[PDB]
Amino acid sequence: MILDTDYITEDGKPVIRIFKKENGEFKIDYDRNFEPYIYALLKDDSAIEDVKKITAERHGTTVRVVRAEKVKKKFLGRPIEVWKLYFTHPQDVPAIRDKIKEHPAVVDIYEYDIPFAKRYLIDKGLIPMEGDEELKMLAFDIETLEFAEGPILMISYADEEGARVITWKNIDLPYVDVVSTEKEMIKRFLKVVKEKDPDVLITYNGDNFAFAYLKKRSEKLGVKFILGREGSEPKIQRMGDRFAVEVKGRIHFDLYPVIRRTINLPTYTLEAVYEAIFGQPKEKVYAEEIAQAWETGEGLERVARYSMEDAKVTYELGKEFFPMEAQLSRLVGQSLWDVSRSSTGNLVEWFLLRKAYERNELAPNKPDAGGYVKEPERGLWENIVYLDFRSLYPSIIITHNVSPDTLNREGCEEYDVAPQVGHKFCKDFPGFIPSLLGDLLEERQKVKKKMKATIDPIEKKLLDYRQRAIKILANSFYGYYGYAKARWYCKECAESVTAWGRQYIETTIREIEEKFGFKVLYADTDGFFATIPGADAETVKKKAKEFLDYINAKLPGLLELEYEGFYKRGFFVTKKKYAVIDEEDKITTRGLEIVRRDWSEIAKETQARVLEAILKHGDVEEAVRIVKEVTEKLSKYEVPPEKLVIYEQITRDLKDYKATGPHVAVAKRLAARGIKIRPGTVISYIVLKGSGRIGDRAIPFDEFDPAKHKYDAEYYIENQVLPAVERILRAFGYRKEDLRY
DNA sequence: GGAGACACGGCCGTGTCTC
Ligand code: NA
Repeated sequence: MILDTDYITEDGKPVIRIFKKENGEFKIDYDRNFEPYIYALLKDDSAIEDVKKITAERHGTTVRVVRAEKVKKKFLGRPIEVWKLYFTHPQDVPAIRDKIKEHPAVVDIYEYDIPFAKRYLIDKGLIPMEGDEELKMLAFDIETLEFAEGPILMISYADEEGARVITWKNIDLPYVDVVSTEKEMIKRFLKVVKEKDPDVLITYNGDNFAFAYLKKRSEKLGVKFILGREGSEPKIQRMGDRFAVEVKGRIHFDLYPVIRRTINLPTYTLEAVYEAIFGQPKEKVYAEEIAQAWETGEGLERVARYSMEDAKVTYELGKEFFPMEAQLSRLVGQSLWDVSRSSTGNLVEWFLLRKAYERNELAPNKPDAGGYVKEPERGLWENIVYLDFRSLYPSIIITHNVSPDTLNREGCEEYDVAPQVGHKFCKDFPGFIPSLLGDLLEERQKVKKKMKATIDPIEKKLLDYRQRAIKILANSFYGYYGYAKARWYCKECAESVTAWGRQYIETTIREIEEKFGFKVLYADTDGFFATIPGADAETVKKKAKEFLDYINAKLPGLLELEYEGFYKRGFFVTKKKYAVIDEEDKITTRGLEIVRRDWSEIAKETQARVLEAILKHGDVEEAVRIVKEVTEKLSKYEVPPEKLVIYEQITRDLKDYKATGPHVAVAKRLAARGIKIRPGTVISYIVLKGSGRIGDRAIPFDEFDPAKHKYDAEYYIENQVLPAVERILRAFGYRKEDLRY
């Protein structure tokens, strides 16, 4: 199968490289006659020759329009006549782009920002990750003692053969390979990768830590960090605001971005994520404990176990998600490296671009939400279930032909009109998106049929994934319509789908209350929470599953709902803000928790203690008491200043800042005194009492003296503690005035 | 090419997630 595409430059000409795994072997095929191009709409076709004369400079090399060919395409369901302009190198596009548009005869340009290797996949009809090839995979993690200043203590890895650890101190455990030095540890890990020859290297946050650290130690220790199959090092790319790492010939599959896009929980640690997916706790050994262990030589077995489990948990996490991302890559028609790192929004973009090319539909340029909100029931509810609405929206798009090319169409015999908002949509022909959405579902059902028929357990799990991948993709179109940088953006399309949704949501809530006796506690654009007052947990589950079968029978065709989970209890504050606890006593908040370094520990600690009293123990009055004592204690100067420190990172040169927050005020005073302030530096400040802007009163905690300085009790009460609990407790009829001392 | 989900200090710009 096709694993990735890139290009290389030979004699100024782009050469496409197609990385493949066919018949068990890894091979790189090449293509030398694929040409970059853009499109251009001209006011006057006579001017194409002068447009062909437009030049530009690229590293002092002359860039020009090599060829021009007139082409008839369709733009948003209407014929359009543009000029396809060819070039020599893909790097010519951004050098000459704007001069072609700046030309007075050229109205605009189209398909001018499509990466060359992706353009290739689309145009040649190539689908990555397709077919029957078992890919070999290896997980790995590191343990480290300025970035990459200290040495790497351990490198763990895991696969089918098991999970081992490489360290440079003698640890008597069977899975621990003991090596002489850190350099030889890294070198030993390089051998194992080249020897196992995996197709996929799995990591957790390897884009922003593992690889980069490994680079800088190998940079310092004089090792050439070769993981690429052709002999290259890992390339650290830049994805706008963040970094990312490719390994040529292999697929670096970082689990972190995938997981955040897939599931929803407050803290995205390796243990939390593993606990949410596999329902088993994992011990976390902290960085203060590791240094202590490595320094003395006391507890290196526990540190070595933690590193081994890190590798093993990552591999089995890798085994769960990769097949799904594999399938999404086949549907979208882009590499797993890209699809694994994209937003749901951009997954729909690349799907639509590929389909646009197949139907000869010219792509619109980039520019470069909202929904149902029932006010929830108040207080703490026993035995809650969540049912998902998202499945409604694709069928709504399909049935009502909702598309930008069908919006307010001129001169049709049939129209479906949206409720409330009143937008119209043509019915004489099927829209671009709706017909594509229709086929995604028709394919999903055809997959489900063949799924049940086939009994090969491995292919029964493979076809299960394919169907699941179509669901994630189909469920993304609704959101994509209102996506900010969306090519096929249409606010009317979204409002309309929302409007038509209300009916089915209303009807669903109506049925579940009357025919089944539930009370809906919270309902939003995505789903709703519900219970049966006075009922046992098992009844609720049983009755909920009975409702699912009923409602999906009544809602025509592919109109569906899903049963997501049961929760022992919860409360509900406002839109997208609630908290729940499952039968395993695992708390799950949305839009409430504040577990971040820019909030003080006292605020974090008190909130967590409040969520515990309410959810695990069911004592709201104890939660109120907790906050009362804390606010009393803050004002009496009994809370340790260590719990009051705010950590905040400066992210570029101090001169760049257009607006000064507290941490930028603290940093600028340090810089005025010569003290090192670089991007990445972390200001840890505390707020002293008195007058002035918070920034004027804030000092560094290093410069803090408990005896001399007096922190700002009012600030930590009113701006930190109370804001973190007020909202939660407001859903129980408690106001700020009830919480202060 | 290159997310999003959503806060608060100060007069929307900026930061946090992971490691
Ligand atoms: Na122009």
